[PDB]
Order: sequence, then structure tokens, then C-alpha cells
Amino acid sequence: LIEVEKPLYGVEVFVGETAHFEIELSEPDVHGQWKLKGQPLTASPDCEIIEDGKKHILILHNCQLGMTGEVSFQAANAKSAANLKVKEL
Repeated sequence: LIEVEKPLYGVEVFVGETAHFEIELSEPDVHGQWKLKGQPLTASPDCEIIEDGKKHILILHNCQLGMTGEVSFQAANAKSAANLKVKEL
């Protein structure tokens, strides 16, 4: 079973760069899935999820004015949730 010892972290970002949410589980060799307030989409339009089994890292390029929810991750039986807000000019 996993317990997630390090939760995510809320952070702002300017629509154009890339955000970064990290989270380490209690057991290595694991896989899950990231999403906005709670909607699993597909890395292609404005999302880039990457993982090597040793840790889980998130990367969101040019985020739009929306994305005003929380970055919640899901895996074996754990679930994190940081704050995500987009900023304009």
C-alpha cells in the first residue's frame, strides 16, 4: 500500500511557460495519472505527464486562463491535490 509522504505543491504560472508538480510515493516502481481538478485527459494539447518509476513529475506548458482547479494525482490507493492557477498579462 502507498501513503504518499510528499504531497504536491500549489504554484502560479504565466500562460506560456511550464508548471511543475512533484510527488514521491512510499514505494518505488509505481505508476499513476495526473489531471486538473479531477479530469484525466491526454498529454498532447496542453499537458505533459512524465515518470520513470522512481518519482512522479508533472509539466504543463502554455496553460490557458482556465486550469483554475487543483492538480490531483491518482495511483494504487493514494491521492494528492495541490493548487493550480493560471496567470495572464
